[PDB]
Amino acid sequence: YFRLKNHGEINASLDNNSIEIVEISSNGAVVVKQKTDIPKEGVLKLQIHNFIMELCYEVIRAEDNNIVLHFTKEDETNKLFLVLKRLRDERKN
Ligand SMILES: [Cl-]
Repeated sequence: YFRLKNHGEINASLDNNSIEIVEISSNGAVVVKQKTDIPKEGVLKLQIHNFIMELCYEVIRAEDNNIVLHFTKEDETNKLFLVLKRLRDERKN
């Protein structure tokens, strides 16, 4: 697979509260820790250009101020994969 650095095409929120995403793959993401300690398990809302979805996630590693999320549902990671593959091709121009 592959990871993508966020160049601002990617916005995310948890329980309608926005979070900073800095890297993403079909199987997970690296996000920045905020004041509100985010749930160990939950639903992340992802927006990429005109595409919006929700992904079940869990926190699997906390590294300094970054949090590593794992997306737990295969069918949801399959959908995400295709969106990321589109976004990656767009950067290729
Ligand atoms: Cl909801």
